[PDB]
Amino acid sequence: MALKRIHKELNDLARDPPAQCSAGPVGDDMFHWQATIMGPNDSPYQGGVFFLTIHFPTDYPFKPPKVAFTTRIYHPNINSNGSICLDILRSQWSPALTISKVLLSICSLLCDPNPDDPLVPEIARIYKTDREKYNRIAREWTQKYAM
Repeated sequence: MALKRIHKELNDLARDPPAQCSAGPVGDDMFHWQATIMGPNDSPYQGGVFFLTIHFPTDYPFKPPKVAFTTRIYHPNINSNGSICLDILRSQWSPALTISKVLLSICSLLCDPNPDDPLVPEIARIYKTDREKYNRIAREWTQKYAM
C-alpha cells in the first residue's frame, strides 16, 4: 500500500512542479521514479539539476524513500550510490512528508550544505575537510552532467 501513499508524496510533485524538485510516475510504477533536485537557488552546486531515482518495497506506513542520486555527487550525506542520509527520511519520517517535501530537503543538501551527518567514510571527510572535493567536483558535475 506504499505506492498509494507515494500517490501524494511522488505525484503531488507532478500535481504542482515548481522548481528544484520534480518526480512522478516514471515507469508508471511508484517505486521507480525520477526526481530532479537542483542547485538553482543559492548553492555550491548552483545550476546543477541533479537526478534522484527512488524505489520502495511495500513500506507504508513506514516508507523509507531510498532516494538516490543517479549522477555523481560529493556531499557527506550522499554515498556513492546517491543514497542520502536525510533526517526526515531516516529519523524524522512520518506518513506526512511528501517527496514534494523531501526533494526540497535533498535539494537543501546541495542548497543548504549541512556540516553534520557523515554517511560516507571519505565523502563526509572531503566535505568537512577537503573543501576542494565537495565544491569543485560536485559543482563541476553540476556543470557537466546536470545544468
